[PDB]
Amino acid sequence: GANDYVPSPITINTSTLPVVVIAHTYPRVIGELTGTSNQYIFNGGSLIALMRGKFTPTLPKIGKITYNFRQGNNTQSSDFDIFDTGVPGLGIIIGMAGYWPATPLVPINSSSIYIDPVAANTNPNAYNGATGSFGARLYVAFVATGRLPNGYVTIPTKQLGHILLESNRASLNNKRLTAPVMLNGGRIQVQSL
Ligand SMILES: C[C@@H]1O[C@H](O)[C@@H](O)[C@H](O)[C@@H]1O
Ligand SMILES: [Cl-]
Ligand SMILES: [Cl-]
Ligand SMILES: [Cl-]
Ligand SMILES: [Cl-]
Ligand SMILES: [Cl-]
Ligand SMILES: [Cl-]
Repeated sequence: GANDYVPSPITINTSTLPVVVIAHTYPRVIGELTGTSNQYIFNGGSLIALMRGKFTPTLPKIGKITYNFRQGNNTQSSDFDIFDTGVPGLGIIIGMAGYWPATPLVPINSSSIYIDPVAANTNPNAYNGATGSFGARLYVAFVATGRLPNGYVTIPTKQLGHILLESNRASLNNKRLTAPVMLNGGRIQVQSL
């Protein structure tokens, strides 16, 4: 059908965090995961649409930290909300972007934000150019929020939040399609020298 768009998750992997080699300074970023992308977070309708994605984080917000991702193309630091993994001492920060690399990494630092097009954060009538899918890039860094013991620690799989699909086509907008944004759990290692 014209509006038969379907959601798919976008996921990033804890297992790509390098060994954390250690400072008693909190908060601090202790490494970046490998960024991921999904071109087809929303896909399937037969009629092209102007679309945008609104991201809402749903983990507890501990506080803020200034950071500049080594990945992405931002040249200055921004404020990021630190979200709780649930594991003591460990939080994460999030950036998201449109699928295509020219679009900017958008720091997640408010209760909800448009990740693409970023213009929609100040223009409520702005959408992506018409096409048959909506995708995104996902970036995550781990944050030490307190003292970390030496050795391995397990991070559970966490749902970081969801993307809501919006459109200027009412029938599509009204479906309120949502896609999960996931942190795949895994093992990290701390080496305290
Ligand atoms: C062609 C489509 O362009 C859109 O802007 C993107 O959101 C989709 O991922 C897809 O690449
Ligand atoms: Cl994915
Ligand atoms: Cl990966
Ligand atoms: Cl893809
Ligand atoms: Cl950044
Ligand atoms: Cl969760
Ligand atoms: Cl309409």
